[PDB]
Amino acid sequence: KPWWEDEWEVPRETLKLVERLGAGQFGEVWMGYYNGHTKVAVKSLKQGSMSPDAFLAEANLMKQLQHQRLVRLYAVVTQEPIYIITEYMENGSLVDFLKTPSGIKLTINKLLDMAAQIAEGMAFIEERNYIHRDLRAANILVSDTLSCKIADFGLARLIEDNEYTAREGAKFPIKWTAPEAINYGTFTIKSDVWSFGILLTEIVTHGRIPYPGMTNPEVIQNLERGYRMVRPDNCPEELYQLMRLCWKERPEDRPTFDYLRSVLEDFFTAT
Ligand SMILES: CC(C)(C)n1[nH+]c(-c2ccc(Cl)cc2)c2c(N)ncnc21
Repeated sequence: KPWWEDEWEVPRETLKLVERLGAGQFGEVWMGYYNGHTKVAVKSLKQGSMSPDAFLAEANLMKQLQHQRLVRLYAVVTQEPIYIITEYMENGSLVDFLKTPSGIKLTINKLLDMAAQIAEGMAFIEERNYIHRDLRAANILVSDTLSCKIADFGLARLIEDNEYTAREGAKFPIKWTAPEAINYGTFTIKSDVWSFGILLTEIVTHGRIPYPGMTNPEVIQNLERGYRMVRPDNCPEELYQLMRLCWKERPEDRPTFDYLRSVLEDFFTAT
């Protein structure tokens, strides 16, 4: 709907930007307050760095994916500089949070709980016919109560028919991306499941880079031989066998996110 009839447009005066949390080529991310009392995250577009329409597509996607386990869109300011205002996650990125003194002291029980929260969020995404395509610990946000939410929906896509095929020059992080997506540009919810397998290694190693000691060409070569990532240090064998299900050669053999959530909750309720 036009911005004047939109439930999301908001006068820029309602916002006060307080602390820059991040900055890059396409903009910045700040902690701020909406109408004085409500803490929010504000992502601002660096004018000219990219299309305003491309930037706002992320917000438009978040409008269609609302759930307690996904970072919530709050508002948008569609005049330059363009802003996307969302739910503020106090403990920031999971990949960074796991490295802090609080994250380091987490028991395997709580790491499993978090893994299950993520699978829960991905099961909602899966049910809505969407895919994420950038599922990795960097893209999981942590709340002040240590609950986890899926974030960074920029590459998310509604799957009309079974699969989304990227553009021929599109590049993806090799270590987190399913082989079919790397070799063919082909993404399905099963590609996200592969990524989730990789995300579980990030969780159990407190944020270490997947495939320790290997370059991308080595990872590709090992995968093509039928090998998968070596068991991470201190990883419980039950969890490692769950990651192996996520890495099944055929996409169709990989489990659903609902199956994963359910097994992960059992693992948690036992430890
Ligand atoms: C990068 C980091 C960890 C500083 N970060 N990034 C976002 C975020 C905000 C708006 C959009 Cl549209 C997408 C992500 C964010 C947030 N909500 N809460 C806490 N930290 C956040």
